[PDB]
Amino acid sequence: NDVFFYRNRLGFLSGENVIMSRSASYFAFFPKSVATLSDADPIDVAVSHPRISILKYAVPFSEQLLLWSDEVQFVMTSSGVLTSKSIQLDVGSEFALGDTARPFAVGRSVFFSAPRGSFTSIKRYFAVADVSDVKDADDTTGHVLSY
Amino acid sequence: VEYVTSSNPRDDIRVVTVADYTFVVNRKVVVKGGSEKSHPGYNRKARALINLRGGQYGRTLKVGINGGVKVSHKLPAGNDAENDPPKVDAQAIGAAMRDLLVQAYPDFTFDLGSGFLLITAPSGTDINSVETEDGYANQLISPVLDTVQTISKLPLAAPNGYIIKIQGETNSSADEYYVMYDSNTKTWKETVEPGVITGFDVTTMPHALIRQSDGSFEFKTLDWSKRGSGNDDTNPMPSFVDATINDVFFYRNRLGFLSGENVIMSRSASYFAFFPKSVATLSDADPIDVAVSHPRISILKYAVPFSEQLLLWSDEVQFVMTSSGVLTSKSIQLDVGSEFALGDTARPFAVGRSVFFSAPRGSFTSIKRYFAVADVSDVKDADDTTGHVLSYIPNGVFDIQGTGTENYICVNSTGAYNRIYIYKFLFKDGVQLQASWSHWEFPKDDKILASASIGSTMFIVRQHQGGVDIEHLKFIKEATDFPSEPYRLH
Amino acid sequence: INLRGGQYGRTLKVGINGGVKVSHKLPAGNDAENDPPKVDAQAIGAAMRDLLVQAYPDFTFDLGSGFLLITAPSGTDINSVETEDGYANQLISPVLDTVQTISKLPLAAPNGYIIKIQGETNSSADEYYVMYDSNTKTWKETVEPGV
Repeated sequence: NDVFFYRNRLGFLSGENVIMSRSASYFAFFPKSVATLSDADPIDVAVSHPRISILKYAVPFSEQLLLWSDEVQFVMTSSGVLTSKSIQLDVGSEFALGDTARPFAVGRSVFFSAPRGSFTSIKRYFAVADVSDVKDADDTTGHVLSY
Repeated sequence: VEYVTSSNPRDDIRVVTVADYTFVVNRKVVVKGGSEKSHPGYNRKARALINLRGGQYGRTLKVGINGGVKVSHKLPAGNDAENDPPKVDAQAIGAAMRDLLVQAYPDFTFDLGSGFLLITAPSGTDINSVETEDGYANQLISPVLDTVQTISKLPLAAPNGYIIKIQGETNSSADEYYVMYDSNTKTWKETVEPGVITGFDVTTMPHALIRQSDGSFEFKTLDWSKRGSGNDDTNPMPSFVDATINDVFFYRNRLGFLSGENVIMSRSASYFAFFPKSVATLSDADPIDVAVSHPRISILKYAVPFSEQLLLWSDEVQFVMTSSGVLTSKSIQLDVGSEFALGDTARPFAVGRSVFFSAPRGSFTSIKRYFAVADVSDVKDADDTTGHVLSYIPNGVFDIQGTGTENYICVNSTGAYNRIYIYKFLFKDGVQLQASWSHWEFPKDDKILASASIGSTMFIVRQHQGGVDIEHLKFIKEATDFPSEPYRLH
Repeated sequence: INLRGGQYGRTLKVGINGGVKVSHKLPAGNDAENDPPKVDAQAIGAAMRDLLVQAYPDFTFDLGSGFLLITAPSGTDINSVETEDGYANQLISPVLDTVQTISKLPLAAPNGYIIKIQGETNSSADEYYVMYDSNTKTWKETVEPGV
């Protein structure tokens, strides 16, 4: 579904799995040897939620990486050096969106669409100031609800 | 269909869809163990082995069984030059010992192998001890029955299918494991102690529902793993053996179950294995099992992910789960977060950054909202939404639905089967701007069985006197349902 | 079949697939002009080849520099080889496709031979495959055939 770049590693998206290649080298998805385990090996994990989701877009924002689905939004992080044993994915928000237009980024905000009954709405994705690690969404077409 | 037979299908059956399966759980059946054993027909007190390794000159050897009489055999000197060297070979020594031992004990059975001598016990008799004598420091003839101290003491060869136990060094800290021998490749491999139960009773464990290509459905069971390790005390059975399961969740690439006051997770990257690979060496991909208790007494019932955390809820206490580094079986922590009370008849619903749950009272129910305070770090509060209206919703709530594009919540109940209560809200910059309570109404003698929403549509199932009907309800604007209408008829 | 060393007053026996077993007896040390030349490994290998030729007329035998090679005819699979020696398996030892540890590797082999190393029981490791080079007399990791 998509291609992205992160931590000097190429990656793909498919189903509910995140796949990353080896370090430095970009066109290799197989470990060098089985006898000895190294710290530069391909990574493969899985994520699932009861609402059922399929990953469709990858967006970098605010010194982090975000993976978006049609009902849930995930956050990727790690504890120390990023290896196959220390990668974490978790849930951050539960908004709704559509899958026909790529999100656009300007300044410190992200704009995305959200279809409705017979019209469309445009929302803005920002970060609350006083508080840390709190993402919020706001609606810009509040007054003009049928345009 | 026998796993799904009950009397109250509303508080017994649960449905969860994780991975690529649809799980069905009936929280009334009690799990039971299997009825299959380990290696069939392998007596541990019937055979013995004596190693053969080299020889010397002018030595004497003696062998005794069960503290009985001892035979004797003397090696020659080196005075001769053409007969002494051939007599020191191990095979000749073994043959001579067999010939001597045959007469002494006329009840056993002796056989010669490729560097070993085999002794067979007759019928109902158990070999308990063997004593041997040699001139050197036990480096010519040494007996072994079922146990060795280290790996280096293993015999050179043995008949196929032999089993030996390794105790290990005294100073070091380790475990006990069992090893079997192969004849074709002449190697050793880890196995399981004989006389141990391995498996679960499949027909008392969560089933699954799958869809084929033609559109039909099927109901089947699941294939769990089996034991591949030592004995009971080293590798005990999991906790959920004589209890009931309540919920199924997913976290950190590991499947999880809930039962009693215990949390159980499987191995990494494997969703159907609850047993470690080996006892000889530890690893960081082994199943986890812990326990939690509070003086107020509680039973875990629901698991809810929220705000990059996982929360476990009971009827009086709420817990928070975290870890210090890489999540292992020795680095998991559980703590106490809140003290609010709640009921156990409707699953909590999550919209935006809030969670809605019910809480019964004297004669009427109440609805609360679970959010997070902004300025403060990691504090959770609960606010009551039905504050001004306190005598509105009757008792018997059994469903909570909603939608995140129209900002409303639907609540059913058992007091009235022809009403739907609706709550409307709107948030902006962290301050609420609207809160209204009202309800709809249908004809008198009717029952509303279900009402769920997908997008901007509501599906309704109604049971009137004639039968059962299914209907739609849209939210269009400047439009008509059918093409040829003057306007939207109500 | 490995060839290494020799002694006095020892007997050797070899069998294939649980068939008949040949025998050969080493001389004693009473003489002092013919005994030493009859303990060399190469002479033992030649004698064993000569004895084995008559026993099994279908198989093919060849003598190498420190090893003896057995070739199966057409559609026949070698499944077991048994040997006998006076000492603790330090004169003649058979190997087919598997060795417990690295130190059990044969001294030499024909070019292109592949051997599988299982590993120690107590240790935690993985299974890998190794190949042999005649020109440099070394060993290198490779890939299992038929994949």
